[PDB]
Amino acid sequence: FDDKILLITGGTGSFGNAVMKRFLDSNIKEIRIFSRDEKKQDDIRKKYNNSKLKFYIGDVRDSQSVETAMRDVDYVFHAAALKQVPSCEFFPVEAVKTNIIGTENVLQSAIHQNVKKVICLSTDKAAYPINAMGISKAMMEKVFVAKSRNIRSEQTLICGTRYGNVMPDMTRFLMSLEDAVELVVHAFKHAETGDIMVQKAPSSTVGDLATALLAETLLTREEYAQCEDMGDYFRVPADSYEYNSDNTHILTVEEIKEKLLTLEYVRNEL
Amino acid sequence: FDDKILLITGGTGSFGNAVMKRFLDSNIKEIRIFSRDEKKQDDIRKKYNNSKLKFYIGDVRDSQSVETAMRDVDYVFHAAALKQVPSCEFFPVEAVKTNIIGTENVLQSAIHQNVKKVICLSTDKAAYPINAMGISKAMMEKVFVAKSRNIRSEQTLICGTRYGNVMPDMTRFLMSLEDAVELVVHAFKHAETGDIMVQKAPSSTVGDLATALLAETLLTREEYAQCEDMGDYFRVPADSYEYNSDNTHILTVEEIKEKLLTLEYVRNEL
Amino acid sequence: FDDKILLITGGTGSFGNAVMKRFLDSNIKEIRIFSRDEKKQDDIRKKYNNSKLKFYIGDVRDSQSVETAMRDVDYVFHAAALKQVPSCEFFPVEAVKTNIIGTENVLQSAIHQNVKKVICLSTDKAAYPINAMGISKAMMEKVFVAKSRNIRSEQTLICGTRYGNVMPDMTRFLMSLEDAVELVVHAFKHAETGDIMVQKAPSSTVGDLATALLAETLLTREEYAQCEDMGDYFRVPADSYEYNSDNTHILTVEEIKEKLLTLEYVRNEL
Amino acid sequence: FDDKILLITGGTGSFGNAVMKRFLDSNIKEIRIFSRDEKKQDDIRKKYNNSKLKFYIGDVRDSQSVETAMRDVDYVFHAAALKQVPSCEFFPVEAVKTNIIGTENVLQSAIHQNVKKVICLSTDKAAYPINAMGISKAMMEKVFVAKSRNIRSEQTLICGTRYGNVMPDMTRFLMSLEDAVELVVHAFKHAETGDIMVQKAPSSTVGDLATALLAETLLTREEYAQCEDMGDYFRVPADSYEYNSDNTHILTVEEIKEKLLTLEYVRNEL
Amino acid sequence: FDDKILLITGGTGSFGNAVMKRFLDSNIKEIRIFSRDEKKQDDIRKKYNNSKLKFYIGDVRDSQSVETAMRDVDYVFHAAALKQVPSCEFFPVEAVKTNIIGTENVLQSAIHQNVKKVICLSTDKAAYPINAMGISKAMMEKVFVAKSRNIRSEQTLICGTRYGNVMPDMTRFLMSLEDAVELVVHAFKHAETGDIMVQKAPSSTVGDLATALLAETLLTREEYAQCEDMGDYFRVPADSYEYNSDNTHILTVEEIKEKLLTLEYVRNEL
Amino acid sequence: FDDKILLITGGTGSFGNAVMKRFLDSNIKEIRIFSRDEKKQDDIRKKYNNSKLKFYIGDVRDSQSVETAMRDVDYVFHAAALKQVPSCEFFPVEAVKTNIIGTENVLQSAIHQNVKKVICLSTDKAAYPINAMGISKAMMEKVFVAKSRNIRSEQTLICGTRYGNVMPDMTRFLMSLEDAVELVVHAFKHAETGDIMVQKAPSSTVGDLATALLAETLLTREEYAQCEDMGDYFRVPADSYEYNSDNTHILTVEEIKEKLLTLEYVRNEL
Ligand SMILES: NC(=O)c1ccc[n+]([C@@H]2O[C@H](COP(=O)([O-])OP(=O)(O)OC[C@H]3O[C@@H](n4cnc5c(N)ncnc54)[C@H](OP(=O)(O)O)[C@@H]3O)[C@@H](O)[C@H]2O)c1
Ligand SMILES: NC(=O)c1ccc[n+]([C@@H]2O[C@H](COP(=O)([O-])OP(=O)(O)OC[C@H]3O[C@@H](n4cnc5c(N)ncnc54)[C@H](OP(=O)(O)O)[C@@H]3O)[C@@H](O)[C@H]2O)c1
Ligand SMILES: NC(=O)c1ccc[n+]([C@@H]2O[C@H](COP(=O)([O-])OP(=O)(O)OC[C@H]3O[C@@H](n4cnc5c(N)ncnc54)[C@H](OP(=O)(O)O)[C@@H]3O)[C@@H](O)[C@H]2O)c1
Ligand SMILES: NC(=O)c1ccc[n+]([C@@H]2O[C@H](COP(=O)([O-])OP(=O)(O)OC[C@H]3O[C@@H](n4cnc5c(N)ncnc54)[C@H](OP(=O)(O)O)[C@@H]3O)[C@@H](O)[C@H]2O)c1
Ligand SMILES: NC(=O)c1ccc[n+]([C@@H]2O[C@H](COP(=O)([O-])OP(=O)(O)OC[C@H]3O[C@@H](n4cnc5c(N)ncnc54)[C@H](OP(=O)(O)O)[C@@H]3O)[C@@H](O)[C@H]2O)c1
Ligand SMILES: NC(=O)c1ccc[n+]([C@@H]2O[C@H](COP(=O)([O-])OP(=O)(O)OC[C@H]3O[C@@H](n4cnc5c(N)ncnc54)[C@H](OP(=O)(O)O)[C@@H]3O)[C@@H](O)[C@H]2O)c1
Repeated sequence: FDDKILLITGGTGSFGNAVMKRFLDSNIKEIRIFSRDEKKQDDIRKKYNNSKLKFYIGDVRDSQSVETAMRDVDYVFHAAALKQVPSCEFFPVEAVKTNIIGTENVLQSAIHQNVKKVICLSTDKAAYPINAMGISKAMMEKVFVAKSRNIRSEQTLICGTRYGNVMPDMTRFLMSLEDAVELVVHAFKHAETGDIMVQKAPSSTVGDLATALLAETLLTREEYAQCEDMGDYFRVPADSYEYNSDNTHILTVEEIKEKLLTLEYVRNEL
Repeated sequence: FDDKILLITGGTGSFGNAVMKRFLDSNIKEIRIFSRDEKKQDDIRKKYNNSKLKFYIGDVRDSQSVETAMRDVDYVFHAAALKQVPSCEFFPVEAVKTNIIGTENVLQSAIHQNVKKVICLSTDKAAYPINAMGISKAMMEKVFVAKSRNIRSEQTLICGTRYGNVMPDMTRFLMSLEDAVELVVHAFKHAETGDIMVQKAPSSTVGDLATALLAETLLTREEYAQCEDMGDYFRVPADSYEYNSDNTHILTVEEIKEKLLTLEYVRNEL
Repeated sequence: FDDKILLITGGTGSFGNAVMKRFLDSNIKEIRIFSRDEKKQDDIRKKYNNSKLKFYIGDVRDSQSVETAMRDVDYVFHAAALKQVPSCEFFPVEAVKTNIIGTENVLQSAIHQNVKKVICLSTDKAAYPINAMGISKAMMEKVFVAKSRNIRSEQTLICGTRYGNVMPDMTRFLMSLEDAVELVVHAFKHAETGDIMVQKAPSSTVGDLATALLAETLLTREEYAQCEDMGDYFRVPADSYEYNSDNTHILTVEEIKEKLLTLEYVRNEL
Repeated sequence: FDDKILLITGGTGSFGNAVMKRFLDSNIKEIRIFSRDEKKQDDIRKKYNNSKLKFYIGDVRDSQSVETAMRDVDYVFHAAALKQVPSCEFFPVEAVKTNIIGTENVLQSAIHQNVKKVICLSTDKAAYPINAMGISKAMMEKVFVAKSRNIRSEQTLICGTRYGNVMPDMTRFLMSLEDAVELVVHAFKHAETGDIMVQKAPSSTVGDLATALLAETLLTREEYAQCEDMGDYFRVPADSYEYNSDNTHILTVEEIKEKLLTLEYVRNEL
Repeated sequence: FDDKILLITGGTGSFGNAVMKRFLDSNIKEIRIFSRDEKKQDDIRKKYNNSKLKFYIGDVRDSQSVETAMRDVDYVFHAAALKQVPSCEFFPVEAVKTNIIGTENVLQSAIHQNVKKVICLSTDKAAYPINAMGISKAMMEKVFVAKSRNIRSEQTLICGTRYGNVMPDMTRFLMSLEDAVELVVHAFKHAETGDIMVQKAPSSTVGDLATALLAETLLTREEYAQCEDMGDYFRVPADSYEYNSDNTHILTVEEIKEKLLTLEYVRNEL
Repeated sequence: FDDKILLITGGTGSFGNAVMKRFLDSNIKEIRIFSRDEKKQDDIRKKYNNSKLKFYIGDVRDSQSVETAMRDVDYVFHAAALKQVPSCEFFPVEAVKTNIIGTENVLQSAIHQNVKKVICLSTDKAAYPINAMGISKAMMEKVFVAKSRNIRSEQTLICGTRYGNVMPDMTRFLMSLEDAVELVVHAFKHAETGDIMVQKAPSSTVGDLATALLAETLLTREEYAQCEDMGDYFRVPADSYEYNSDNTHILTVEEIKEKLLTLEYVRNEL
């Protein structure tokens, strides 16, 4: 990060911001926020009042606007997506345009600009997808994986990261926004080209959650078979029973309540 | 089919040909075979020696070549795909270009030409896909489904059909090529706009198959929940445990051998 | 508005929302909100809880996504723009892509769908522009004006509306958001094809404004020459000293304070 | 100009030719004339009978034809435009395609080919534009200015030049074609990346002109504020009362007549 | 021609003008001149001073600019081409873009606008072509011919016209500009969809020509075989020894001199 | 061929395969087969069972799929075409898309990837073409020839090869598939940039052929004039009576029968 330039596509999102407040008071050269929305960008600019933040208008659908932003960049965190389920169900083609083709553009541009590392953000919904958001995401995973095979890593390294949700008796994964940034920083440092990184996470029942108030699949069977264990993460390396919310360290109110406390968002009656 | 024109995209395939030998000696006006390959087209033309067969060079990636072929058509059987697994795994983007965007083009063109019915051919691999072929297919299903919502049916009716394979102890579905045409003819007649039709099929263990020589999922849990039963077919209608090869009428050698006999292909030592 | 369908491109904006809360409890058939951002769209959907609101994902840069949304629409309020000054100064091409070409797409699509009336929202900055936002806006005005000449009005009527800002001794125009909707409703009813409508508005000095706390050009000289007076609006009809903030009814604290009161936004210490 | 290659887009114009007869008997390597019209190109080729002149068919709307011409070029004088007022008023989009997007293509191609300097020819009409020609030109100025910020100058230097007209009591600027080439040669040598250069020019009243037979704005107020004085030129450098024809050295018949004499065009009754 | 609208693409050319001075003092509704060059268009506009002449900026490479011009047109004379030999030899792709794809655009647009008749101007060089101009022209002939098969004539009729040159012992065809317009008017009236019309023309030796100062192939062998004779024209109708300058009525000085006289161009020492 | 990579576009064809069985048991690094059809590719893969064979899905119409395949390639044999006559006659535009534009893409991509040599396969039908296949081929020849002028050879060398047919009294050329590979290997080694190579070949009468069972033009007059003789080949170098089947070594049954024998295809009653 000594004089290094980071580009975050979809930089104005929940995640882009979390990577920001993290990376900012650091000694990285420049953090390029790249997205469509001048309003969110304007809100970010004013508050942080920090010169390392560069704002780029553009969208991942358009190769020429990606290139401009991509010039002389070292690391890309590709977070730009259509990520809501109904919006993708009614407009699957838009899901395609952004999630899949948007990713081809980011990758081609990255390679052309001799970017060192690209990390594509993905979702547990891509593991056995049933909805268009998840499906398009699965397809984005295959896309970056195929690209990684063809590209020498010392030129450009290309990897991805699935996560479940951040921030009645059935179960769901528990990740904070702080936890999400971690997975990516982890991928940055340790991923080899083609890898999908997934964070090991506690997974509360949705019923026991609502009490602390005063099944999600992260790896397909086949992915768990092929994978590699890194401690708090599995690593699915590119080729050439299952990891889900019902079978990690499941928690009860006693623990559900504690993790909540740390969300600087939830602890708000001040 | 009185003076009706049928267009088959990917008309030169295993299926296109099966629909052909079926529909030909009929009284349909014209059967438009639309595909990329002049060689296969040439082989078809010579043999059948039948005036109702019209050959169109074009590909589904290209809207202008679709339109030409689409002019004054009544029914489309959309069979054009990249359907092999490794080829889609190494070239997912091509899978996207053909399977998903190819389908947007066919649909837009169909609608513009006031086509009456479009049937998109799909695959059991689209149900909980893990591979890019299947994934892109799943995405194609969402695409035609989304399009069907926005389009009045009396303008253009849009439906699809999944099938397993045609022609060690684990199980797999058994459909002939004759069985495959049936499913489509069925969809033609009875599908409402947005439907996915799936044929009920016997499903032998792969081990007991190889003996007659002298798990596949067709519906996701959620799809089986929502579906409607038509006898030899389920119907999944558009919104706004599972049906698989391990739990249909499973067969043993006695029955496996008999079905084989009818394949005009297998019974060949003449 | 009896069974009439309205489409608002950039429907998620300050203005789109103002037109919404206005048109909603009415008897219009359907109000299509068309924009890029699923998050804003999601926030709107939840709150209003109103069936006439239809949400369309798409962007004006893309003709195919415009068409989908444009199907069977009667009236379009074209509000989609890159409207901040610095963002347009650093990324003029994006300004071009959205403000000018976005507008060609909306117009072509409108015409093709036999839309009855399209209203393009514009800005005082388009009158003698010096910045890229204003310049691109000026260009958008010429674009819709040129299109209006070529199109019979009984097919599709095409007009636009400039306004100054809504919501030290130099002067600036004073329009509320309520005032802005008015101008558009006015254009809807009374504009002929090609017209630019501009609202007559009081124009306080920025110095006397900040006191009530307890030059903008709307028409170029040449435009004032050619224009037509409608009472609270000027009408600039298509061809084949100046109207500015220093010379309307200028106001002092006594009046500045009163208009403020009505902004349901400013009167907030509750 | 020792073995240097110059490309003139719109090379067949009034200006392209003036730069030609100037640069020709020099020792520059090659002067590439790039334009759409084979007829004008053919007329030029025949007459000059000079090997340094290379003729390229292409147009600035098309990136692939720009690249071909752009290969191994050192300096570009970008003169290709739709420059007549009514033609731009009726066909603003064409104005956009050529003047603005044509310029993005030329710039991108220039950069890719590691061109040393690009000079975009502009017009006084871009200063407070009211017409589409002027507006599109203003937009072209912002476009090249934005591009210059993002590009290191030692890679590719990007600048522009406004001029009034060349060759009843109100006033207008007086530049010859010889004067116009000068401004560009000046920009070539002295412009820094992002600069707009404007020539200081005498400005006769149109009434006193017609007698020698035997208001134009070059800088907006704001541009005059920010500018830098170079003697016979102002320099407007890129960010991060007015200069007009009514207030330069205005001339009377005595001087109007003399300047005329030098136009090798006007002195023609031979 | 009662209230009929004619569009001439490449309307600013030698031919466009000849069709103009012909059709003008008539009672046709509107003659749309469509081309790239505002300068030629401006020169035409001023001189003829005639309201039936409408000037359209656009180029045939661009479908959207064709459509605008094509709206409500009855007859198209497609004369837009890259027609010089060396320019096509060095830039064959441009030849392709204009001559072949330009023609696909004109045809598609014509059909969409329910144009009654389109006439594509072609050249003797398309008969056994050896150069890129001729080759691209040959290809344009096949293109319009293929399109004519697929299109019902009562919708849109599509035909073409080859001619040799207008205005040492080897031979060449002799057509005036007046003769060229004739061939087209002839095609307009009598061509069936798919026809190539060729004018029968006297063909002087180039040696005997230069004396009156005080081999070209129009039909390939195969084309002469298939053709139909109409008096002063052959008609080559669409499928599903040779006609050349060495064997028409060849002329000697006595006749060469006389035909010359009529060229209002040659008889100029006044 | 020491660690050299060969790409064959249209690699699945009659020719692609002939170049394969030739080059395979060699010591070349990698032979990239690039084409549209996964089925043919799959058939090739299985049989040869040889690691040097790499299979790429893509088509020449699409630049992005060409680039992927083109990365780090040393030699390209461009064999991808629409080569049947009727298919090109009915769909000339497809002929254009593949044969001409497909070739521009392959060339641009080749150059960008710093490919050493590209050989475009052509046909005797391009010499005085009368059909769209031949015409489009002629145009492809001009296209690669034009490109070769603009490109330094030490960067990328670009050449082509015409051949007649491989494998009543009128005559036709006789080349085997083995003969066809030869011509290309010859071009590989000896062609200079811009050359068209043509093989000297015996040319039997079609009547005397059918007896051994127990006019084609390769160079236009003008091409024979300009050409250079290399023994068993003519070489047509780029600029800045005829060679045909009726006048090579014509053969009678005695020789016709013998050449046949060697076709490992014809000698099949085993
Ligand atoms: N619950 C979760 O947070 C969660 C769970 C699993 C996976 N993920 C994955 O993590 C990634 C980012 O998540 P998030 O929490 O940051 O979502 P988010 O807050 O909605 O951020 C997405 C950002 O993408 C931008 N964007 C959308 N389309 C774009 C385009 N075409 N070009 C450029 N930018 C575009 C949007 O900015 P503009 O509107 O300004 O363009 C938005 O700020 C997603 O890909 C998602 O699949 C998230
Ligand atoms: N085992 C099975 O047969 C099976 C099982 C499940 C589902 N399905 C589904 O049924 C459909 C058709 O199956 P099939 O047995 O006919 O496969 P197939 O025999 O490979 O037929 C596919 C045809 O599509 C054509 N095609 C490919 N890309 C095209 C493009 N871009 N434009 C136009 N045509 C194109 C090909 O013809 P050209 O090469 O001539 O263009 C080919 O003949 C597929 O979508 C598949 O997913 C099949
Ligand atoms: N101060 C003012 O309010 C003011 C003054 C003068 C003139 N105007 C004019 O009035 C118009 C609208 O003003 P506003 O107050 O509503 O601004 P706004 O609140 O920023 O609304 C603009 C909307 O456009 C949408 N949008 C942007 N790019 C788009 C694209 N490519 N496709 C589809 N939608 C897109 C955005 O939604 P998504 O991000 O969801 O796509 C945004 O909600 C503007 O054109 C402006 O020039 C406004
Ligand atoms: N009165 C003046 O002369 C004056 C005053 C102020 C500013 N300027 C500026 O100076 C510049 C050039 O002026 P000028 O006097 O040379 O005008 P001009 O004589 O009309 O020259 C413009 C040239 O541009 C070429 N062109 C147009 N569109 C093109 C395209 N898409 N691709 C490639 N070439 C194209 C035309 O050549 P083809 O038709 O052969 O393509 C034409 O020869 C203009 O940008 C103008 O704004 C001129
Ligand atoms: N000697 C002859 O005259 C002769 C002989 C045989 C055949 N022909 C055929 O007759 C046709 C016309 O001949 P002509 O004598 O009129 O040639 P011309 O005088 O050069 O006319 C061609 C016109 O086409 C226009 N043009 C070129 N590219 C264009 C584009 N992309 N979009 C729109 N317009 C375009 C040009 O106008 P702008 O520059 O204003 O766009 C030009 O005025 C040609 O197709 C030619 O093959 C002519
Ligand atoms: N009789 C002859 O053999 C003969 C005579 C004279 C000249 N030639 C020339 O030699 C060349 C090759 O001849 P051939 O005998 O190999 O013909 P072929 O056997 O038909 O081979 C052509 C190959 O091109 C591929 N192809 C077609 N369109 C493509 C596209 N858009 N992208 C990528 N690949 C594409 C096809 O593969 P997919 O279907 O898998 O894409 C096909 O295997 C041709 O250009 C032809 O003009 C041949």
